[PDB]
Amino acid sequence: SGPVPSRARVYTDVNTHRPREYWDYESHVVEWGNQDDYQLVRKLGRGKYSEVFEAINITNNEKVVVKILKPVKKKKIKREIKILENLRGGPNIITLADIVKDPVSRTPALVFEHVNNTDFKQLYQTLTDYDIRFYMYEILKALDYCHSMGIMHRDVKPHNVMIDHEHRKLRLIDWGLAEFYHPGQEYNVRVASRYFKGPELLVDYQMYDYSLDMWSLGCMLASMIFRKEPFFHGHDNYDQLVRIAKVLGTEDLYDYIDKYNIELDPRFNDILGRHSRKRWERFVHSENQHLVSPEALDFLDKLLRYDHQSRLTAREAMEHPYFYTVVKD
Ligand SMILES: OC[C@H]1O[C@@H](n2cnc3c(Br)c(Br)c(Br)c(Br)c32)C[C@@H]1O
Repeated sequence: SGPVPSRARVYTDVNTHRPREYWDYESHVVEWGNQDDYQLVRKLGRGKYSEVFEAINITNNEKVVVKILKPVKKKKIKREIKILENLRGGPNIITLADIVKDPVSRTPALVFEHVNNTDFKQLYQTLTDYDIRFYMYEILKALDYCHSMGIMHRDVKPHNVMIDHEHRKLRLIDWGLAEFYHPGQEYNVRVASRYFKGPELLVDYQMYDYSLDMWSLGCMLASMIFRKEPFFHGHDNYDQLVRIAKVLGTEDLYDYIDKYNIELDPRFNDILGRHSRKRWERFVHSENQHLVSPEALDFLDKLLRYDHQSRLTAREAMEHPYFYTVVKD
């Protein structure tokens, strides 16, 4: 009785074979830099967990981004720091340049390399078929890297992908929701952002893995190739699942929860209905058809599975025919 357990089908045991220091972030000792090295220039915004600023590193006169954290648990901050340090230098992973103590907030301030980003809302409207494939491949490099390093991002979305379109450079940012994957571990389902939440989160299945990120990526791909951002545009977390079910169908949703011996919230009884699985072609029209190909639709179909175990891994995704036309570096 109770939920049937689940494991990642790749990188399952990466952390158990790393030194304890690698994943035991609660024991991490932070190496603090010199707070005087960074001059704040302008506020970029304020999120749930921090205030973000453009700044200058006065030791090299280079632009950097500074995130001054709102007060939060030392283990959560240590988790983000340890993950950033573990992944530093990896393909398309944002570089943590420094960590300093902000004397006003009395909290840590994380210092990142700057990316000359184009607002995704504006950028996505301009992406060609080739660009979408190219940047999707770049995101996959970052995801296969972090997964291979025992880490799931858990907040993949356009806002967390910074793109310098001029230099064709991409960085996956905002690792504050990321976690180490340990087989059999139950995780918080209150992660990711609504439109990018995987079915596992929406049905409260806690034993999830790297494959969560692949659902989120599929949501991004659908928004890009169909020019509809976000693709699954739910009004709340319940409606989010209904919107998904209107596309993937309710019978396969029941197959998913039945496999894992999960029950839907009874509040779905009055809102879920009965829906057939749709063919992806229904979302194609004259305004997005130039971004769609049989390869794109098959790739999307293989990312957006209810069953997290059935989704392409990041490495499998990079083997897909969709990327045959992308020039390899
Ligand atoms: O949000 C205002 C702009 O500044 C960029 N920006 C926002 N949050 C950012 C964060 Br958080 C990081 Br780390 C980096 Br690097 C950049 Br660049 C960020 C995106 C926008 O182009």
